[PDB]
Amino acid sequence: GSQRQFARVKLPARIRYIGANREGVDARLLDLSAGGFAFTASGAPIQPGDLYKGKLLFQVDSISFSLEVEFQVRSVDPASRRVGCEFQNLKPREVAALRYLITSYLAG
Amino acid sequence: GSQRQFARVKLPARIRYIGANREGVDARLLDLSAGGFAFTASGAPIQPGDLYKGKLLFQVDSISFSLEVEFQVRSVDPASRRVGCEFQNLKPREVAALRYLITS
Ligand SMILES: Nc1nc2c(ncn2[C@@H]2O[C@@H]3COP(=O)(O)O[C@H]4[C@@H](O)[C@H](n5cnc6c(=O)[nH]c(N)nc65)O[C@@H]4COP(=O)(O)O[C@H]3[C@H]2O)c(=O)[nH]1
Ligand SMILES: Nc1nc2c(ncn2[C@@H]2O[C@@H]3COP(=O)(O)O[C@H]4[C@@H](O)[C@H](n5cnc6c(=O)[nH]c(N)nc65)O[C@@H]4COP(=O)(O)O[C@H]3[C@H]2O)c(=O)[nH]1
Ligand SMILES: Nc1nc2c(ncn2[C@@H]2O[C@@H]3COP(=O)(O)O[C@H]4[C@@H](O)[C@H](n5cnc6c(=O)[nH]c(N)nc65)O[C@@H]4COP(=O)(O)O[C@H]3[C@H]2O)c(=O)[nH]1
Ligand SMILES: Nc1nc2c(ncn2[C@@H]2O[C@@H]3COP(=O)(O)O[C@H]4[C@@H](O)[C@H](n5cnc6c(=O)[nH]c(N)nc65)O[C@@H]4COP(=O)(O)O[C@H]3[C@H]2O)c(=O)[nH]1
Ligand SMILES: Nc1nc2c(ncn2[C@@H]2O[C@@H]3COP(=O)(O)O[C@H]4[C@@H](O)[C@H](n5cnc6c(=O)[nH]c(N)nc65)O[C@@H]4COP(=O)(O)O[C@H]3[C@H]2O)c(=O)[nH]1
Ligand SMILES: Nc1nc2c(ncn2[C@@H]2O[C@@H]3COP(=O)(O)O[C@H]4[C@@H](O)[C@H](n5cnc6c(=O)[nH]c(N)nc65)O[C@@H]4COP(=O)(O)O[C@H]3[C@H]2O)c(=O)[nH]1
Ligand SMILES: [Zn+2]
Ligand SMILES: [Zn+2]
Repeated sequence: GSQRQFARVKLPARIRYIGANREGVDARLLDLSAGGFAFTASGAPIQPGDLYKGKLLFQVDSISFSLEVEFQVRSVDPASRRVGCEFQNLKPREVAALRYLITSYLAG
Repeated sequence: GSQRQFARVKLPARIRYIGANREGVDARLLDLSAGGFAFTASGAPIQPGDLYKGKLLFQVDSISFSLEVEFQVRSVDPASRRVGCEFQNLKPREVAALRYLITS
């Protein structure tokens, strides 16, 4: 039946985008995969289908690595404000960079 | 003639740090390796032996990379103001991140 195509991992990372009310959002990722991510929304209304451009932020030691992304909201949990998102139009460099982060995180 | 321990490449990258004049420096790299980098000095005096804490920045596509690093000036060509620098005590995670980015 339905199958998650990419493993989802809880590696430390942040999402930054401009949402409703032209308010910026800076939130901790609940999980991350080659296909998308999840985070906890912040008060401002958000609904499945909403589309945003933003930056994925990764920091370890004195490395900071950033990824500009387009994502569409695919689920919003009213109780927890959990928002689940799908990347749209990921460039091959981006895809590969994501997989590097995720492969390294898996197995240490 | 010496064999360079790390291979050097010419890619779009910049170095930022606070110089001797206490004013900011923001310069394009001449080249980069996992061991260090070079750039042309334009402002304040700078000499071999100087230590700085800086930020190495790279950006291609939607990808942006940044490494906070201590570096030591190894050489300065007084004529061209070419500065050659060596990274100080990088973590293996950081060297590996450099060797990755370079390999391209
Ligand atoms: N990946 C995923 N998709 C979801 C989920 N909830 C709804 N869907 C999607 O909506 C279809 C119907 O979901 P369902 O009503 O729970 O109806 C499901 C459900 O009754 C059952 N089922 C499928 N996988 C599982 C499972 O892992 N555990 C249990 N207890 N039942 C499952 O088979 C039916 C058909 O499933 P699918 O053909 O895959 O088609 C599913 C799926 O495409 C979810 O939690 N995870
Ligand atoms: N890291 C992360 N990515 C997210 C999240 N929400 C959406 N995405 C990404 O967006 C893809 C499409 O989401 P979908 O349309 O809801 O289409 C989904 C959805 O219908 C279903 N599904 C998968 N996992 C679940 C689940 O846990 N609960 C429910 N109800 N459905 C699920 O399976 C389809 C395909 O799943 P994927 O192949 O993984 O493909 C997902 C995933 O790459 C999230 O919370 N975290
Ligand atoms: N439309 C959509 N919604 C998503 C997606 N991913 C997560 N969600 C929503 O976020 C809820 C929590 O996701 P979870 O923590 O991964 O917690 C999930 C997860 O651990 C598990 N699960 C459900 N489907 C799958 C699957 O297809 N593959 C795997 N590995 N786990 C699944 O079941 C738990 C509860 O799933 P849900 O009741 O459906 O509750 C999910 C769902 O409402 C997605 O891809 N598409
Ligand atoms: N001044 C200097 N430059 C270095 C040194 N090591 C590498 N290079 C530079 O790297 C280029 C390619 O080096 P190579 O692969 O060894 O490729 C070189 C190498 O195979 C060979 N070669 C040139 N000089 C020598 C030498 O003195 N001893 C040996 N065994 N081979 C040499 O000729 C190839 C083309 O030489 P180039 O046109 O000059 O282009 C050289 C040269 O610009 C060095 O130790 N000193
Ligand atoms: N103190 C110090 N100064 C450095 C260093 N690397 C570069 N420089 C200085 O900046 C010039 C190098 O520019 P290049 O593009 O690598 O172009 C270089 C380079 O391609 C080649 N080459 C010369 N020596 C070597 C070597 O020992 N090993 C290798 N692999 N190539 C060399 O010949 C060109 C001219 O080399 P130079 O006449 O020496 O002129 C050099 C030198 O004055 C360093 O590691 N330490
Ligand atoms: N990307 C880049 N990194 C730099 C530069 N200058 C210094 N570094 C980094 O700092 C290390 C020590 O530089 P060095 O003391 O001048 O000690 C140098 C230097 O004495 C010699 N050397 C290598 N290439 C050249 C050259 O082209 N010209 C001259 N005159 N000497 C060179 O080989 C030694 C070791 O060089 P490396 O193994 O590569 O190891 C170098 C390198 O990792 C630069 O201009 N560009
Ligand atoms: Zn299923
Ligand atoms: Zn030669």
